[PDB]
Amino acid sequence: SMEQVAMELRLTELTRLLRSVLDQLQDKDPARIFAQPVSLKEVPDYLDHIKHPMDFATMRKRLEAQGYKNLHEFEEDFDLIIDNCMKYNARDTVFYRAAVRLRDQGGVVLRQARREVDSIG
Ligand SMILES: CNC(=O)c1cc2cccnc2s1
Repeated sequence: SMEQVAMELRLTELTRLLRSVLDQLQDKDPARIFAQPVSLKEVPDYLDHIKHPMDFATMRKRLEAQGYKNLHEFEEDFDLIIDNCMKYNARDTVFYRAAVRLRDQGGVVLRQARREVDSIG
């Protein structure tokens, strides 16, 4: 149907917008602390603490599979990256502090993304 194609075009475009957001958010992590899953080889007990791990590579995988249906689902995953890190790591660590900075600097990007999604539809 022509309708299904139109939906696919929108989802493709949402994916295009979300890819730009993802790139902008990952740019705020030059230390690449959040680039990859927390290694279960280095942190064997990680899953005893964190029940839903997340990272930018995992987000990117879901993104290119067009697995984000709206901005809210994308934001939930971003929030997981930050919130997991701020629970697993203590307040006076490079890890916790990086998450705080990512959350603060990411808010600006996400603020405009929300306006743009509504605006463009
Ligand atoms: C977002 N990253 C993290 O939360 C952590 C990474 C590592 C690496 C070695 C030991 N502990 C940790 S905790």
